[PDB]
Amino acid sequence: MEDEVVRFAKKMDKMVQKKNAAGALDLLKELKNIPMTLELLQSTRIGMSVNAIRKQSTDEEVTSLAKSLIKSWKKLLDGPSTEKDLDEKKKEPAIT
Repeated sequence: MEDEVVRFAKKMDKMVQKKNAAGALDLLKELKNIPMTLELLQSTRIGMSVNAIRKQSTDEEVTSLAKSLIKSWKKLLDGPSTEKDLDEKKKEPAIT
């Protein structure tokens, strides 16, 4: 359900805007129990929302969870070498 996933992303964005660390954590836990495909991640960049939460989060477990999510994404990509040595794209320090 892409529409449902989009709603979760929208809700996640609201949590980021409200800076609700607890809400974000609960959503992250839910994401851990709900499997996502690489295509879903590519179409829905929920990782960006998680990364945004990481920037506004000083909780180590939240940052660790975000890192785990990205590593999981890389495992799904099955090409961590290019992501790790990603230099074909310009990485911005912050996303406005």
